[PDB]
Amino acid sequence: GEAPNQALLRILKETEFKKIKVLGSGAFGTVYKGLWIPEGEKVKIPVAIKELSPKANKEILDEAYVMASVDNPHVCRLLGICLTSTVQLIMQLMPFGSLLDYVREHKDNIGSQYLLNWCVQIAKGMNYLEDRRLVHRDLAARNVLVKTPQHVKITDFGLAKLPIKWMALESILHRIYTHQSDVWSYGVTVWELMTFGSKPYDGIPASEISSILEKGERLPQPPICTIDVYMIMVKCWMIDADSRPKFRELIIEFSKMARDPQRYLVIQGDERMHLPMDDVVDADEYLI
Ligand SMILES: CCC(=O)N1CCC[C@H](n2c(=O)c(-c3cccc(F)c3Cl)c(C)c3cnc(Nc4ccc(N5CCN(C)CC5)c(C)c4)nc32)C1
Repeated sequence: GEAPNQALLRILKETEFKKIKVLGSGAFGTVYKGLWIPEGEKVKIPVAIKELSPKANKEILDEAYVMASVDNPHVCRLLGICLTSTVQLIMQLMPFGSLLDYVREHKDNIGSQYLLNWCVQIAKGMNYLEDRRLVHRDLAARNVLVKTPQHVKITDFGLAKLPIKWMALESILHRIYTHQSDVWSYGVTVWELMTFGSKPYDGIPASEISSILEKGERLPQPPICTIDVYMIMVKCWMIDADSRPKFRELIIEFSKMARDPQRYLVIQGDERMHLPMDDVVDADEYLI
């Protein structure tokens, strides 16, 4: 069969971390901004802690199973798990929150250089998930988190294995999901970034959309987009998925553009923008 999955999963102590503040509250549970101090290691990792029945307990353990199996620069790191009355999941802290909210928050101060690098960074993240035989199944701007304005990570693949508007057509008709089903949602996620956070197909019922794509309609060319960038989103939205590009290729193309950013994204006032307890280390450095 496949190769053995020798991911190590780490059990952490409740005494070993302390929760500063609440990041969010939902039906899943509550997520805390926090710090994690391994016993006698002189390090303080900034973490996000998720805390929340029997079916639910299961859900979080399978999440953990997934996150432990993938560890990478470009996918959020899972530090570990804690076995408590309520099981707690300990992840790397992404200080600036979701790319979707960042991109709406600073639309006026985001240059073309930052955009194209995000497109590259995310493609690299999916190329890794491709290499790991992992189909994300829910790629979207809400599920990218910002470590620094210069570094973004894919996170929240609850649905990952091995949201109609982001889904590939085949996924809508047949509930089929492939890597090429993720390339499509990649295109939608880029379209999200280039329109600076716009809702795709806003004002449209979900039940029409399947027919829309069968007719041949797609999302429009965002203003700031050269036909070079846009031509690429459109290639992700082919009906035949063997004709959509490979994440490896999107890495190469977007990378090319990144070298001459203002040739591919025309943003008004582009070149005039910029973007923003001793023991603390980032989780990316802590692991090795
Ligand atoms: C669309 C994202 C999203 O809204 N939310 C809900 C709340 C946090 C959640 N959140 C995780 O769910 C997860 C996660 C994903 C999958 C499994 C798992 F166990 C976890 Cl822990 C991680 C790793 C995570 C890491 N960093 C962070 N920083 C972070 C979030 C929100 C903010 N805000 C919200 C309100 N503020 C008052 C101002 C701005 C800020 C500044 C930072 N948030 C993380 C996801």
